[PDB]
Amino acid sequence: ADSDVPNDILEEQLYNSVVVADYDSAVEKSKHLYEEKKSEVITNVVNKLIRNNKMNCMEYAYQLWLQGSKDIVRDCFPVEFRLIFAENAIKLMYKRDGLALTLSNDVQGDDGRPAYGDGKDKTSPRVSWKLIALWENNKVYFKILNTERNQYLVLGVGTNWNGDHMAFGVNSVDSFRAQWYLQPAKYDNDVLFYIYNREYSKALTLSRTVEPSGHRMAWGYNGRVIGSPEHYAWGIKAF
Repeated sequence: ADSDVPNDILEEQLYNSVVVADYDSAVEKSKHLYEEKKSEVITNVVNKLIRNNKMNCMEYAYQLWLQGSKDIVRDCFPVEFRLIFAENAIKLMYKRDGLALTLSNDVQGDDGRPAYGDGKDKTSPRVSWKLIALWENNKVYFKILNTERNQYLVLGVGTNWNGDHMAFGVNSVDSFRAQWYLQPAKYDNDVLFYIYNREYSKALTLSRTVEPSGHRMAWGYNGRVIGSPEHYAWGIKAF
């Protein structure tokens, strides 16, 4: 009888449940709350996780999605979380510039197609991406597939003077350089995500330098990103 527990208390223990990464328990309490009509408990927990930039939010959503609770992700989480986990075509839009992430037309080096924010285009099939979930080591990571080119996003192994790594599309996952993790954030009314490389733990960002073409190169950033989602974070929209 969850009716007999204050709502504030129900929020807290689900939230604690997620933050300590106890996912069977969070999924179990969630299935029960939803059942008894208490969905706002869940929605409040989700908003708290997003505001506090809680990485465990992603594991939470993904577990809900795998464990027969697609209904919960759909109802208590912003539409982004359904696009991620249903693996729908998305666009990745960099909050600071409003630029859409894409791969270059021309294959440069073994490196594959340099990635960058497109100075103009937010509509062509070049800008469509898929995020493909995997569970390992009690965490959730994603491969980021560019759908037109069928190439995966990665951080090159070399650095520039500042320790930043270029981002490219390549044909092959051999390594953690092709896998990423997400941290949710709230800006204005947006749900935004910091997007981190699994090998280097650096955030995917767009350079401040505009190319002669109007494009800005995509890098893994050597420096602090958190606390600045309008500079470092990505919004996710349906393609």
